[PDB]
Amino acid sequence: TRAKAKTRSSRAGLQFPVGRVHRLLRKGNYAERVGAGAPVYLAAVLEYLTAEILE
DNA sequence: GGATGTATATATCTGACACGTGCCTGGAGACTAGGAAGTAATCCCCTTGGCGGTTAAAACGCGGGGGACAGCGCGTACGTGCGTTTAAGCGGTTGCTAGAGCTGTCTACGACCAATTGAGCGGCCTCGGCACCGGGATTCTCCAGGGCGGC
Repeated sequence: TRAKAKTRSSRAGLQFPVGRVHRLLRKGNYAERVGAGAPVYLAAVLEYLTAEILE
């Protein structure tokens, strides 16, 4: 009985994809392990910088 | 006749070679899975050598004046030197704490795998808005009749 799946971006209240950023961090040869909050934080920072330049 | 310059020998200092030891990290051997090489098909972009026509950019010439450069004067601000001060540099005290290193335990967090499903990509239908065509309302130019003048 799986629950209703929701995205990690909606959990973090973001528009940038947390899962895509996590996959690019895991396959980008940056470290052996990637923490859970690191793609959330990096997606938030990227979304903020995009918001500043777009405004 | 006395003391000085110089040569050879002996003890000591110092960098380098080899011996010893730990240990831990690289190498040898075996197994396995998947990354990448190779193959075939399809489709679109790039190459080389041409042609035609438009047209705006490039090239050329010439006059002239603005700006780069040289020279000169001048005055000020920086170099130079000396005497004095001062603070850097070294050595030293005295405790406490931060941090590297090592060892040990444990637990939460992230890798991994299977099933699922819902967000991303493409096309299709519809609406908002812009545009094409038909019909009604308003204003401008014109042709003809009436009256007056001349022989």
